[PDB]
Amino acid sequence: SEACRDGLRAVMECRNVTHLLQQELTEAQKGFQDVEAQAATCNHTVMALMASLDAEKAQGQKKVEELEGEITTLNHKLQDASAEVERLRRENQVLSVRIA
Amino acid sequence: SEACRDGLRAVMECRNVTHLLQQELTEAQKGFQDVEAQAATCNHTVMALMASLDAEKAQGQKKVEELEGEITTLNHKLQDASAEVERLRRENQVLSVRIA
Amino acid sequence: SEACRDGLRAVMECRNVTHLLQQELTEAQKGFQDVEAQAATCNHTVMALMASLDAEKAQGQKKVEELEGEITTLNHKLQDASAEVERLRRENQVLSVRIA
Amino acid sequence: SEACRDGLRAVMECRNVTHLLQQELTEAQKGFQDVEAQAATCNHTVMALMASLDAEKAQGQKKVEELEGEITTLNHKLQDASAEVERLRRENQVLSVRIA
Repeated sequence: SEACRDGLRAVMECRNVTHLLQQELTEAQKGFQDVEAQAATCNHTVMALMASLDAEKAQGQKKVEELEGEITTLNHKLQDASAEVERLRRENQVLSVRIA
Repeated sequence: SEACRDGLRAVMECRNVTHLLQQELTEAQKGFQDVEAQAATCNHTVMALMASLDAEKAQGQKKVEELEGEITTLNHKLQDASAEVERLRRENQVLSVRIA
Repeated sequence: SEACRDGLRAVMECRNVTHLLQQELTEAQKGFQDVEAQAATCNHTVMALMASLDAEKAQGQKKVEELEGEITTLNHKLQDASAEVERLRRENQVLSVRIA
Repeated sequence: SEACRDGLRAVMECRNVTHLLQQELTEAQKGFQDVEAQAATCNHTVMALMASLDAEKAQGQKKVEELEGEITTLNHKLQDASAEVERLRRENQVLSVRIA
């Protein structure tokens, strides 16, 4: 009767509606996937940063070591120079007296 | 990230959309029910009509029987009258001859 | 992460599940259709029954008419016979007296 | 009829089924949320690491500045000592000749 058309359309509509539910589910699926993509990038960026850090510290440490080597080399050469001056000053004193 | 809000909304929508499904499904259920009401009516109207038919036929048959009883009663009373005439015509003939 | 797989499945399921919704909606649709068909039958059976009724009544009415006709015909023929007897009885009486 | 019970159950089912859809949609929602949380952590860990990097580089750069400064200071003091030796050796030579 007239009831049947109504029942029918109701069904038609549940039918139309679930199509929408399916489109939307597909969007939700994309969401999870893009989320996974972004996770992976960030995740890997973190690892890249930790790596630069460890590198930077290794370089820092090494350069400081390198410069510290030079410093003690120079300190040592300074002390030798400074000794030679002390020696010469004395000798020099002695000689000037010897003249007087 | 920005993906999450998208994934979220899509879920929000599948959620909103099924509500609509559920509304529609309730309509569909009403449909089947009202369809059932009309079924019952018609169904019962049929039985009512079959009953009238059987009643009408029973009445018809009985009244015809009733009228047929009267007919054979009359047919019998007719034959009797018709015999009495026959008897009387004869007797009557005899008597008129007896006079002549 | 492990969340993503879970999110995913859930979507997979909503996806699987709506398929079932759709099968079921198709069953529903068949329901209303098989039902419209049943309405039509019942509907038409009703009309057929109303027609038999009207026929039956017409026949009943006509046959009763036909028979009441016969009854008054017979009643009329009875009265005639019944008069003829009355006539003959009288004539007969007269004649028998005439002899005595 | 028998069709109505079938139409009915199919509706019943779509009804039962969507409930499941709704539960699963909630799981999907939880997924995106457990995920958004993770995004934010990672996201913020990234920033923390970029900061340590910029700090480590600043420190590195400063410490190296601090040190190479010392080296050229020493190099300068060395040259001065080394000049004083040169001066004294000469003066000293002159004096020893002056005696002879």
